[PDB]
Amino acid sequence: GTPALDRAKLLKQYRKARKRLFMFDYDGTLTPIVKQAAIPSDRVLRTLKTLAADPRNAVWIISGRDQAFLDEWMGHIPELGLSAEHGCFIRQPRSDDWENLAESSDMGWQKEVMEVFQHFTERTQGSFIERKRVALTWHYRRYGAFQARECRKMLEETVAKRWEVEVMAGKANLEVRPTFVNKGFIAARLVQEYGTDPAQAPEFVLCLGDDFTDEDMFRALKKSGLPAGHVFSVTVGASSKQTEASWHLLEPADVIGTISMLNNS
Ligand SMILES: [Mg+2]
Repeated sequence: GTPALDRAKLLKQYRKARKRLFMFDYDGTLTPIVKQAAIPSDRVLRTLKTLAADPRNAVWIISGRDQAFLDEWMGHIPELGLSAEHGCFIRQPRSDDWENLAESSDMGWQKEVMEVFQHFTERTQGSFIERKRVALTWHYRRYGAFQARECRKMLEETVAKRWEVEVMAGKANLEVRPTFVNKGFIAARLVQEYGTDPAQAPEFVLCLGDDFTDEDMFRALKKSGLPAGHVFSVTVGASSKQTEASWHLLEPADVIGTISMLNNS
C-alpha cells in the first residue's frame, strides 16, 4: 500500500525545480481503460499541451499504442516526447523525426534464440515459434510450463549472457525481446540522458502508470541516484495496492486534476 499523493509536497518541489521530467503511461493513467475506443479528450490534450509549453518541462508519453495513434492524437503537440509500440518508435520533443529503434539495434541475438526455441519445439508437441522484427515468441498454448522453465534457463546461460535482451513469460508463452521495449529501461534512459553531473539532473520527476508494466519504471527510478524528495513515482489504483511506487492516485481524473494544479503553479 501507499499513501495518497501529497499534492502540496508535489507542487512545492515543482515550483522549486529548474528542470522537470514527466513520464506518463497512457492507457489507464491519462485516460480510463475501455473495452481504438480510448481516444484522448480535449481536456487531456489541453492539459498536456499546457504542461509541455513550459521549456523547463520534458514531457513523455510512454505507450504500447500504435505509432499512428500517438501521432494522430498527440503529434500536433510538438514539445511532447512520444514512445510508441512499447519502445519501438520514438519521437523526441521538438523533433518531427519518428525513429525506428529496431533498425538502430543489432538483432543478431535472434538467431540463437531461434536455435533454443527450435530445440524445445522439437520436444514439445503443439508448440511453435512466432517471429517479429523485434520480439521472438515461443507459443505452447496447445509439458509446456516446465519446458518453458527449462527454456528460460537455457536462454539465461547463453543468449541473455551476451545480448542486451530480456525474457518475458506469458500465460502460455515465452517471449524474448530487446531491453529497449521494457518501460524500466525507457525510464532509466530518459533520466540518464541528462548526464552524470548532479547539477544538471532534473530536480523534479513525476512518473505515472497503472499496471504491472509500469512497475518497472518505478523500480528503475529507485536506481536513478536522484534525491528522494525529487522523485514522485505514482501508481494509479487503490491505496491498498502493493506497488514499487511511493504514492497513489485513485483514477485518471485525479491524474489530470493533479497536472492541472501544476499548470497553475
Ligand atoms: Mg496503462
